[PDB]
Amino acid sequence: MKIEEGKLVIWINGDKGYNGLAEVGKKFEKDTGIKVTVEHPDKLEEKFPQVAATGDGPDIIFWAHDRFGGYAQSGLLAEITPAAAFQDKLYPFTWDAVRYNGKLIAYPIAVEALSLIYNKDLLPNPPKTWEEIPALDKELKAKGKSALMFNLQEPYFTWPLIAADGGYAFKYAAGKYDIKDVGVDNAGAKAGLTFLVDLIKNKHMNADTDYSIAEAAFNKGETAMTINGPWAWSNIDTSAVNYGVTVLPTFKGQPSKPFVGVLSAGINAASPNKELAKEFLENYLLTDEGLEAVNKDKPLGAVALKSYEEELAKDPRIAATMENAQKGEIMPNIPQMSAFWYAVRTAVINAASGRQTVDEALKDAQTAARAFAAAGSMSSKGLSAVARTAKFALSHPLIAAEIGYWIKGSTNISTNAVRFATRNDVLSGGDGAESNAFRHTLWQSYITNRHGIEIATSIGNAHEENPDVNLRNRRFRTQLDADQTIDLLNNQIGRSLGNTAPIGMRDMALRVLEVFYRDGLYTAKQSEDGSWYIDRTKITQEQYNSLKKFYEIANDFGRSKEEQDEIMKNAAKRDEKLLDEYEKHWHSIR
Repeated sequence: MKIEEGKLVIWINGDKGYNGLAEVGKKFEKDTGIKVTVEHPDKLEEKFPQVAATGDGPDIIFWAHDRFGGYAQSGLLAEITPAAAFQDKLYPFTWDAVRYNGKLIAYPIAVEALSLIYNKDLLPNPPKTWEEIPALDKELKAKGKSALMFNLQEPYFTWPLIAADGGYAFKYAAGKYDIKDVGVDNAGAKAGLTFLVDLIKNKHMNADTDYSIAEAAFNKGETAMTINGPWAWSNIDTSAVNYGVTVLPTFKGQPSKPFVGVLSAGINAASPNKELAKEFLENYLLTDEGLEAVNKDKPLGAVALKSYEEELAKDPRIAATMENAQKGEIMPNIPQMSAFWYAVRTAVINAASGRQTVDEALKDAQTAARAFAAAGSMSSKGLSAVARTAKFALSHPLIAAEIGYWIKGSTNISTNAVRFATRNDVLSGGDGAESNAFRHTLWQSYITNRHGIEIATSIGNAHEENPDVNLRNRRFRTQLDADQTIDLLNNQIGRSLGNTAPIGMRDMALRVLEVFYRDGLYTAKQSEDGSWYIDRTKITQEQYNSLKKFYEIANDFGRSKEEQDEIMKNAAKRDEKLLDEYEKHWHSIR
């Protein structure tokens, strides 16, 4: 029998006290006669999905709730229908962690959350608000002791501050998660990350702090506060640093919202012992006696059962973990969280380091997070042009600042190329024309010349919706289809021209003009029947001499001396008019 009827097989991980479970299973055999065998295979997170689909799994699983959402999406978990009396015996917020499609899919067993850990360096009135942390810093800075230190590289530790004023991963309602509503780049999230970066700017915290660096500083007494979970209590314990666990600080009067991970017990949909499994979990495991047996083998932290939680809350550390969990955000059980972790991790690092602004980092994060949420893949294939451009900014923040977008009067690479191509309207205007060809070729040429071929092909292909279009075809039904291949081909000739020793925009603009005159650049043309064909088009010698003369009198911005001197003197007027106004306050010679 793929799953033997008349006995229960339980799969739990090896770090959660698998021997206490079997003792509860012993009492089950004593009173019922149904054998309970507890096994702890490795790769249990990945073993069950394969065996369940073919129907060869275990009867019961113990694992975190975040993975169970994908299981039910594969139809591998049976619906849990508890009675009202038993359902009220467990904390209501724990049931919301095991709900998919509005239907209960598992039993909550335990709860885990991030919490604040302090030292006698500040034991008294530990900070209750995030806003007073910078003030206490100096106080200890004097004693030459840091104030707060927690890991900043991983978003799991930085999310509680970001989410407080309004921030989430995916919206939750009626037991369902909406993959199209993400909480990055909202007003509260921007405020939360801005406070984090402002602490770094004011040198209350260093952005390169690791998990190990934060752990070492607190264990050695060098920092008064750290943010971490119950897994690190053992290493701190050993260290005589006198540590207590309390509430996470409040931001803007609203509590921090750490991600909450609830240990859950599910039932295989292929198990013929569903009713026997429910009796074991409801009447034996999720009791004060049964949970104590598991608690003794491994501490199990805070517990969903209110009766045992109130007993376990006598330890202030466990009570604080439950309190932060109740104030926190249940980590979504949908598999689309893979998008959230990738986008948020890079955005937070870029903003904290200063390589990217908070608003731009979160905007690119939300753009990328929603994109990967669809297509269910961390792969970029088939994504939109906007998504890949945002992904490019997260991966290469500083370079994306230099490769800007068209802004009137800006001196970035993207706008300077437009100034070269649109000089005196010499080049033909419009999509699929001479001006567009010169822009793309010069734009790719300079990026290649200063950053490399692979950085240029990434940004060039990102701006195109389908960068893998067969370039052999030259006939297109729509001009938009034609212009896509025109840009792809003209990007290639630009990268070849740019793989040289570094030069300026002006001298690189001369190269594109030379090739445009003698070799030509791709341009769209409409034949009869409405179809569009593309071929390399040479430029008239006038156009060539007109632009070359102006290019030879210009800087690397695309402007002549007169055009630059107008702006420089205009800015001098603005700069010096303010100076004269300031000279009113302190009476000067002028």
